[PDB]
Amino acid sequence: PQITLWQRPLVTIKIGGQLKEALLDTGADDTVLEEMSLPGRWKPKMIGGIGGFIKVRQYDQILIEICGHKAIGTVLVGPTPVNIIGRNLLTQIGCTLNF
Amino acid sequence: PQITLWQRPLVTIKIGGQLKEALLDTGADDTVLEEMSLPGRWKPKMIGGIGGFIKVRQYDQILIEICGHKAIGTVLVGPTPVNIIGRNLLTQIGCTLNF
Ligand SMILES: CC(C)=CCN([C@H]1CNC[C@@H]1N(CC=C(C)C)S(=O)(=O)c1ccc(C(N)=O)cc1)S(=O)(=O)c1ccc(C(N)=O)cc1
Ligand SMILES: [Cl-]
Ligand SMILES: [Cl-]
Repeated sequence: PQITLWQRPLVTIKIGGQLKEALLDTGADDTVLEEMSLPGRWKPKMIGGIGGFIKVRQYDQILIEICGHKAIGTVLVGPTPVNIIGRNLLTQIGCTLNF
Repeated sequence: PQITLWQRPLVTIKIGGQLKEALLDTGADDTVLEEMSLPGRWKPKMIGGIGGFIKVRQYDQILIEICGHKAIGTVLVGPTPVNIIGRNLLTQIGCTLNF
């Protein structure tokens, strides 16, 4: 699809069998979701914004479907202001910016 | 043009004819610029991201040229390490997300 930016580009994702709403964020290197349990191994990671770093859990090689497109990759879980799909998975579904 | 997401979508912008690097950020509602001395009055504002909130100066009706496309609107000035072009101006240049 083509998605315009007059509103927040929020789309439905499916992860762990659950549907969630997440923001397509080309400003985000990584994908960060609110607290949830995911199967398999994880490790602690720090990621940061303009005024400091936060702790998240890193889960690798996770299946996630974004607006119907499949991705398998790293998902961070932690206290994010909103579920964010960042470039690690935007690249997987073939997303570009166009004008 | 088409902006890939293999790397951060950094492009050249112009403000006052001065050229700067900026990130095209579909996760940002508004545009956030590195500290610079814009003239005139501004309004205090707080914006939040992972980590928390930072104080910025809001300037209205500011012209920014984005790869040759002139947008005019609100910009927020603060200690960011990188200029961020948000939806408020991305919409004006006809920018979309496509996959
Ligand atoms: C990329 C950058 C450095 C800054 C741009 N900002 C976020 C928009 N895209 C990215 C950036 N962030 C997301 C926050 C929101 C969508 C509310 S964030 O917290 O810095 C972040 C940092 C790291 C990652 C990562 N490792 O993947 C993910 C995200 S922001 O926090 O200044 C910002 C906040 C608010 C506004 C607004 N209200 O108008 C506008 C901008
Ligand atoms: Cl990944
Ligand atoms: Cl505006």
